[PDB]
Amino acid sequence: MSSLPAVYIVSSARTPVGSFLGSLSSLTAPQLGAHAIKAALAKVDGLKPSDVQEVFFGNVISANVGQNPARQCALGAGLEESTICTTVNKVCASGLKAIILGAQTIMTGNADVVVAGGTESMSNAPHYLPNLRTGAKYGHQSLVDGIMKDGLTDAGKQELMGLQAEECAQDHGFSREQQDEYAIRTYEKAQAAQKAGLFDEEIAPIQLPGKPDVTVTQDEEPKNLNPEKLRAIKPAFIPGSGTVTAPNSSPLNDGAAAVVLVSEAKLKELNLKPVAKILGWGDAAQQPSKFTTAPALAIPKALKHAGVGQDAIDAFEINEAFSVVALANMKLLGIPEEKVNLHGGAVAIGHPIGASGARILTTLLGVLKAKKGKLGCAGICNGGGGASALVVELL
Amino acid sequence: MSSLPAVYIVSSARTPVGSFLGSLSSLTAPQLGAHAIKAALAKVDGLKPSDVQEVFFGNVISANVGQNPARQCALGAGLEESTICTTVNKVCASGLKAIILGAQTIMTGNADVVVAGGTESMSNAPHYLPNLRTGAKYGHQSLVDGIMKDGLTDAGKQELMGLQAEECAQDHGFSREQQDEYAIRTYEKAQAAQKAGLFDEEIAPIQLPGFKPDVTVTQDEEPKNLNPEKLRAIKPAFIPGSGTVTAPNSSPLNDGAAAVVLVSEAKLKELNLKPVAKILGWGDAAQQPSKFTTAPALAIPKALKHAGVGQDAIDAFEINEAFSVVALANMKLLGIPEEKVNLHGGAVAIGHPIGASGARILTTLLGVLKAKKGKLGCAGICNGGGGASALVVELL
Amino acid sequence: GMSSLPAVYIVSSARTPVGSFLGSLSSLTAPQLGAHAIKAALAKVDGLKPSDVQEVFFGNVISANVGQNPARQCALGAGLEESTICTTVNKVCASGLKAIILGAQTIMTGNADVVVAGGTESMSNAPHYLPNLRTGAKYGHQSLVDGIMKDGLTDAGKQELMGLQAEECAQDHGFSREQQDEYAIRTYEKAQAAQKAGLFDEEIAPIQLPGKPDVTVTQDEEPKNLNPEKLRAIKPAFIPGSGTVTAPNSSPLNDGAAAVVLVSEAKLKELNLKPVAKILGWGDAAQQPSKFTTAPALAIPKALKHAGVGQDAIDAFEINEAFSVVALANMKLLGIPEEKVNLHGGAVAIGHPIGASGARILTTLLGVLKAKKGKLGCAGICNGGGGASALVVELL
Amino acid sequence: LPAVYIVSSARTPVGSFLGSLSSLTAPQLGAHAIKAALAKVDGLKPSDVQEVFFGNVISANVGQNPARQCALGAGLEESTICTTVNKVCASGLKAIILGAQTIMTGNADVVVAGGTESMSNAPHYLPNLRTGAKYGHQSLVDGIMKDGLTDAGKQELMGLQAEECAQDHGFSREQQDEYAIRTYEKAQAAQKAGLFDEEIAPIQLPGFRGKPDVTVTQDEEPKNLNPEKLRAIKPAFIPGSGTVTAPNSSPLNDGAAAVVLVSEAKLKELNLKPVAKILGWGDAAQQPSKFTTAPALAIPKALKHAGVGQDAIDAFEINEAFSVVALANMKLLGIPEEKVNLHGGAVAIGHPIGASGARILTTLLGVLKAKKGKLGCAGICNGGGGASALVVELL
Ligand SMILES: [Cl-]
Ligand SMILES: [Cl-]
Ligand SMILES: [Cl-]
Ligand SMILES: [Cl-]
Ligand SMILES: [Cs+]
Ligand SMILES: [Cs+]
Ligand SMILES: [Cs+]
Ligand SMILES: [Cs+]
Ligand SMILES: [Cs+]
Ligand SMILES: [Cs+]
Ligand SMILES: [Cs+]
Ligand SMILES: [Cs+]
Ligand SMILES: [Cs+]
Ligand SMILES: [Cs+]
Ligand SMILES: [Cs+]
Ligand SMILES: [Cs+]
Ligand SMILES: [Cs+]
Ligand SMILES: [Cs+]
Ligand SMILES: [Cs+]
Repeated sequence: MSSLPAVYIVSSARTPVGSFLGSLSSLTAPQLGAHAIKAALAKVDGLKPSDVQEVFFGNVISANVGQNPARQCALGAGLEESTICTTVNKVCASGLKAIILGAQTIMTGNADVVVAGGTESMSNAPHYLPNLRTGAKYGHQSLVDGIMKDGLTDAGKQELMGLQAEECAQDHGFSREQQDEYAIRTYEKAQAAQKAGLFDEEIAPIQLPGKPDVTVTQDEEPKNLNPEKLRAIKPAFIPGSGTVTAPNSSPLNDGAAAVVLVSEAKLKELNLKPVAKILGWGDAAQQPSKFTTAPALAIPKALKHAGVGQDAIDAFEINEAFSVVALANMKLLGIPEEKVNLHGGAVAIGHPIGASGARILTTLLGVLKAKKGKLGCAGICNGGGGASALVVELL
Repeated sequence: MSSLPAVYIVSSARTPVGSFLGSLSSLTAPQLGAHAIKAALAKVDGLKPSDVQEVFFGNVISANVGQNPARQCALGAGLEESTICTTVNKVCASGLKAIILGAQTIMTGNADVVVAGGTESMSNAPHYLPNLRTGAKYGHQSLVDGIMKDGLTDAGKQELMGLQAEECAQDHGFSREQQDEYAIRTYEKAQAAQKAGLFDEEIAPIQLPGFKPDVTVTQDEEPKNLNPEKLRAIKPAFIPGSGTVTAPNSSPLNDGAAAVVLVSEAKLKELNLKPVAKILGWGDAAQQPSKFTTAPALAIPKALKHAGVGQDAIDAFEINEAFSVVALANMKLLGIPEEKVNLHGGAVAIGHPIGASGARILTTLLGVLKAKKGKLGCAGICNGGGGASALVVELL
Repeated sequence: GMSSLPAVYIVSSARTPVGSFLGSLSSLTAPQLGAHAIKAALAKVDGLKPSDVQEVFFGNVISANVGQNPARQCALGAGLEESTICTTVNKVCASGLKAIILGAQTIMTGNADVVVAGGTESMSNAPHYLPNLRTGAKYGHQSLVDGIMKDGLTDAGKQELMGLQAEECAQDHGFSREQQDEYAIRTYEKAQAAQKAGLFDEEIAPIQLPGKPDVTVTQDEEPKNLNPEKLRAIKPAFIPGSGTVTAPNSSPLNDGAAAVVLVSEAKLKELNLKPVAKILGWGDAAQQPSKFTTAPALAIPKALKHAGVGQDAIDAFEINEAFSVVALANMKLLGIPEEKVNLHGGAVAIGHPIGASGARILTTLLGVLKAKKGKLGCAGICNGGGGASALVVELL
Repeated sequence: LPAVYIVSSARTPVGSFLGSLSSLTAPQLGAHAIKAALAKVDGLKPSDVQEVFFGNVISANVGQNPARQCALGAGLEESTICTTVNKVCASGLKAIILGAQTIMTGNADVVVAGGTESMSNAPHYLPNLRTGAKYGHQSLVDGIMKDGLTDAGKQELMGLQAEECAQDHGFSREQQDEYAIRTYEKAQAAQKAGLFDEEIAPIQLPGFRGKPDVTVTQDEEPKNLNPEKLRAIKPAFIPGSGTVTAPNSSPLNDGAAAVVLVSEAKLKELNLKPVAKILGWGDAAQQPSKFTTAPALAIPKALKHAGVGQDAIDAFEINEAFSVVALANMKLLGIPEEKVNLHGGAVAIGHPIGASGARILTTLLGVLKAKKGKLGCAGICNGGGGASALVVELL
C-alpha cells in the first residue's frame, strides 16, 4: 500500500439518519445522496464541485430509484455532467467499498478528485410483482417486499438476517441479556454524543419544504431507548428461546454519507488541508449465514494492508448490524468495548444499508477528533458472507 | 498506464444472448452469470476456480434478484465462499466498468486472480408497486415496469433512451434509411459470423433440463430475425411520422451474461498460464445525459491515450449498438470506417442484455481479433445518463 | 291490481350506523355489517324466531373479495338457518330497495312466508384489481384498478364518473353551486337535528368492536362534519372553475347495512305479529344512463300508480341524495316541496353505502312517518346505469 | 297466478379457460346471448323487453351492473329494468325464477333472464392498498378462488367439498372417471349430430390488422377427452387417496345463456309461439359443505311446486359441478342415468358458473325436442349449501 500514491480525505458529511417511514421518508435515495455530497464539498476550502471527476456511490435496494442512483446523486448535488458515476452494491458494505474503489481510482492515476459514499431510502423501497410479463393463470400470487428480498434475506438459506444473528449468538455464546446490555450501552453513548453536540459537525441538517418548513437535525432512533421495554420485549425471530430483538438489532433506516478524496499532487496544487489519510483496507468473506463475523477477517486484513498493528488503533467502528455482531467480533479479535463505537452504533443510530459503510467512517473521523485519537479502523459486515474494513489516520 | 502493473486476460466466455421472454427467459440473472463465469474459468489451463479472489459483476435491473447479484453469480459458479463480490451499475456500461475495476484491483495489489463481467435477465425484471407501505386511499394506481424505470429512462428528462436516439439522428443528420441500411449490414455480419462458427468458441451453450425433453440453447436468438422488407416498412418506434429510430434498427431487450478472467503478471508466471490478451488501458467519460449516444467519442480517445495507442493502430473496434444511430454517430465523430467496426455484428443484431453488454462486446472483440488476425482492439459502450466506458486490449 | 295478490307486511327494520370511508366501521366486512342489521331487525319482532326466516335477498354492489354469495354470508352470520334461501342483488345504488321488492314478490307468488331483505356495503374494504395477471402484460406500466371507481361510481357506457353526470344534471335543470350548497347545509341540519333529538335511536343498531372494554359506534359518522364556511369555499370536484358539484354537496363513500323483515298476511295473524307497515306498491324505471339522476321522476309515479295512491296523499318522501342536485332536480320535475322530503336528512349528510342505501332510506322513512305522525310514505333511489327504484309504504 | 312462457332461448359456445372466448367480457357474451334469443321470436321486437335479470358471480372489474351492460349491449331499450343476481353456481337459474315471478306479479310482460360468466377475465385483488402494509410480503387474491370456488366458512376449494360428497355416498375414482367418459361421449355425439346447433349462437371474432377472422361455433371442452390420459392422471385435491381430478370435474369456462319469457296475455296479444311453459321451481339449502347434494332437496321441491311427480319427467339436467355430484344426486333421488344430461354435462361441456343455470335450461329444451319428451327438469347446486331446480313442459 505504501508503494502507491497517497489518498487524502479532505471532508465528509452525512444526513441525519431517519427512521423507517419517519422523518426523511419523503426523500428519495438520490436526494439524500446529493445532500450529503453537496455538504461534504462545501467544507473543502479551495476545492470546487466542478473539480470532482468521478463518483462511486453505494445503494442496495435500487428498485424504482431510476437509472444509475450514483449519477442522480452526483447531478443532484451540482456536479458537472462530465463526472464519471458508478453505483456499487455489496449490500451493507456498499458505502465503504465505494470509498475503496474511489481510493483505488486515484491510486491508478485515473482521477485526482473523487466523491464516494452511499445512500439508502428503505422507506421508499417498493414491493415487486414478479410474474406479470408471462402471467400466472390461476392461484393467489405474492407481492415481494423489496427490503426483505434484496436487502435482508440470505439468498442461499432464504432466511432473514435476524436468523443469521441467532446463529451468531449460538456460535459465539451470547445470551439475550448480554445482547440487551450491549444495546443499552450503545444507545447511552449515542444519546450522550447527541446531547454534547458531537454529531453537529458531521451531520448536514435537512430542510423539508413546508404548513411551514421542517428542519431535521438529529438522528431519529437514539431517543427511542426505553431500557425497561427493551429488557421485557419478546424475541423477534425465535419464539421463547430467541435472543435477538428489534430493540437489540439495527432498525430499517434512511440516510446518506459522503467523503471527498484527493491525490497528493492535487492536494498540493490546490493548497488543500487534509482531514485524514487512508492507510489501507481489506475485504474478506466466508459462509453466507456467517456474514456476522466476517469483520474478524476483514479487519486484520485491513490492518496488515495499512501496515498498522491492532493495538495501535485508537478507535474502531464495528457496524452494529445486531448487538450480537459487535459482541462476537470484539470477542474474536480481542478488542475491548472501550475502543469500539465511542459515539454509539447502528443499533442506536440506524442502519440505512447502502450508506452505513460511509456513515461509520464519517462518525469515526468525529470520534478520533473528539477523543484525540490518530488511528481508526472501520469494519462492516454484509449480507452474503462479506465484510469490508478501512484504516484511516487523522491528521 | 505503462508504469502500472500488467493485467492479463487469460480467458472469457458468454452465454448465448436470448430474446426478451425467449430462449433463456426461465433463467435468473445470477444463473446466467454463474454459467458464464464457470465456462470462462474452465478454459484456463492450470488455474482453478478456487484461485479466484475477487469478483466485480455488472447488473442494472437488480430488483427481485436477491442480495448482491455478483455474489450469487460467484457462488453459483462454484467459487469459494472466501471470494470478494461486488455488483456494479453504470447502466449499459456496467459490464465494462466491472472489468475496469477488476483490473484496478489487481493493479493496486489487492488481488492476483479476478473474475469480472456482467449479467442481465431483462425477461425477469419485475413490476413495482411503489406506495403500498403508506397506502393509497382512493384512485387507480400504477404498476411500474422496472425495465423502463431502472433500465431505459433517463432519470433527468424522464424520457426513454429511444427518444434521445432520435435527438442523435437530428443532431448528426442520420436518416431513417441510413439507420436501416446500417442495421441490415450488422445483421448480415452477425449471421455470417454465426454461420461460419465464429461465435462457437466464445459462447458456452446452455442446457435447460426438462421438467419433458431437455433443451440446449446454442446460438444467439436475435440474428435470424432479420427481414429486410419488414425492417424497411415498419413504423417509427418513438416519433410518429417523422421518426427514424425503429425497433428493428435499435437493440432489443435480451438476457445474457459474459465474464473474463484476469490475472497479475506474478500469478501468470507462477501458474505458467497462457494469456489471451493484455489490457492496455481504459477510459470513462460523460457529457449531457440526453447526449449519452456520443459519449463514446470522448471515452474512446481517452482509453487510447491511457493505452499509449493511436486510433489508427487499432485493428478492430466494438462500438456497442445501443441504436444503429449510435454506431453511425460515433463512427462519424471519430473518423472510424465501418469496415473496422463490429466485424461480427453488433447488439442491434445480437441483442443487448444491458448489464452484460460491456463484457459481452469485449468477449466478441477477442474473437474478432483472433479470426481476423488482429492485434489491437478497442471496446466502447455508451450508457444512459450521459456516460461511456472504453477499453483497449492487445491480443497476445 | 295489487289486490289480486297476497299482502306483504313490514314487521321490523334496523340499520347499522353509517361509517365514513376508512372510518369508524372500516374494520368490519360487508357480511358482518349485514349480519348485524339482520340480527337486529329480527330481535324487534315479538313472536317471531330467526329460524322462521325462509329466504333472504340482500343488495351488495362492490362484491370483489367478499367471498361466495354475500347475502348467504349475511344470513348465516346473523344466525339464520342453513336451510335459508339466499341471493345477492346488484342494481348498483338501488340494490337495497330492489332486494326488498324481490322479497315482497317471493311472498306474493307464495314461495315464502318470512323473508329478510335489505343491503350492505363496505366501501372501505373494496379492493384494487389487477386485471391482466392471468395472460400477462409483456412490457409497459400497468394499472391497479380501484374497485370503487370501476364497479361503483363509473357509468359503463361513457366511462364517466357519476359526479360528472351530476354536473350534467345541474346544467339540465338549472341548479347552481349556491343552490346545491344551500340544500346540502339544510339536509345536514335536518340530519343533525334528528341526531340531537334521538330520532335515529330506534332504527340504529349500535355496533360493538371487541377491544379490555369494547368500543361502541352509535351515531352516523358524517353528519357532524358539517362546516358551512369550508363547504361554500371548497373548490368543485369534477369541473375546475365552472363546476357546481362538490365533495361536500355530494354523498360520501360509506360503510353500513340495513334490513327489513317481511311476512305474509297469513303468518302475521298465525303467530299474531304487530305490523309496522304494509307495502302498497313499487316501481322500477330507467332511462338514458347519463340521466340516471332524474330516473326517480319516472320510478316514483310508477310506484304511486302501482300503489293506487296520489302524490299529494304522501306524507313523507325519501329521495336518496346521491348528490344534492339529484334531490333538487327530482323535486323540481315532480312538484314535491322540500318540506316533505328527507325530513331527518339524506345521504349527503348521513352517508351512501351504496348497496345498503335503498334499504337504509326505507328504514329512516318508517322513523320519519312515526315522528311526524304520517301514514303514507314513498322512497325513491336512483342508480348508476340510468335506473331507479321506488316503494310506497303505509304505516300501520 | 298467470302462466309464464319461454318463447326462445340461446347460449354462446362455452369457451375454455383463457380459451376461445377469453377476449370477450362477461357483458359481451351476455349481450350476444340476449340478442340471439330475441332474434328467434318473430312477432316480438327487442324493444318489447321490459326487464332483465342476469346472473353473474365474479363481477369484479366487469363494471356497473353487469346485467345492465348485457341488456344495453344486446340492443334493449334504455327504459329496461336490469338487475344482476348472484346465487353462485345457481345464479342463472335464480335469475329466471325472478323473471317468472316478475311476470306473475304483473310488473312485466316480456322479461329476459339468464346468466353470464367470463372466468378468463376475473381479476386478482390487492385488498390492503388503502390502509397500506408497512413491511412484509403481501398477497394478490385470485378472484375465482375467492368469490367463486371457495366455501366461505370452511375456506376450502369446491374440489374438497367434492371429495366429501364422494366419501359420503360411496363413489370411487373409477366410478367418477367412467361417468366423466360417459358424459364426454354424450357431448361428442351431439356435436357430431348437430343437436347443439339450434341452441348455440356462434360468435364472430373479426381480425382486421391483417389477421383472419375467427368464428367460434363449438363448445371447446368436449373434444379434449383422452381416456388413456383421463384414467391415469393424479388426483387434484387429495394426493394418493383422492377421487376428484380435473378431467372428471367441471372446468373453468366462459359463456352466457338467455331465455325470453312472456306473460299469458302477451303470448296471445302478439300471436307468439311458445317453446315451453314454466310449471314450477324450488330453492333449497343445507350445510354449506354439503352443497353437492342440495339438488336432492331442490328437485323434489320444484316437482311439488309444479304438481309433477318424479316418474313423469322425460329428461333431467343435473349440473355436473363434479362427476360425483351428478352420481350422488342420482343415488339420492333414485334417477337412472339414461334420462340425465342426454347431450352431455358441465364436466364435458364447461361450467361458466354465473351462466350454467341458464345454460342447462337451454340444453334441456334441446334434449326434450330431440328425445320428443314433454316434462323436463333442471337442477343446479351452488356454493354456500344451496341449489335451485326448475320444471318445464315443452309445447
Ligand atoms: Cl458477500
Ligand atoms: Cl453516466
Ligand atoms: Cl340501470
Ligand atoms: Cl347457498
Ligand atoms: Cs468549497
Ligand atoms: Cs485552499
Ligand atoms: Cs455541520
Ligand atoms: Cs434498535
Ligand atoms: Cs492505541
Ligand atoms: Cs481449469
Ligand atoms: Cs465453447
Ligand atoms: Cs433489432
Ligand atoms: Cs491497424
Ligand atoms: Cs324475536
Ligand atoms: Cs335500537
Ligand atoms: Cs358530503
Ligand atoms: Cs324478432
Ligand atoms: Cs342457431
Ligand atoms: Cs373436465
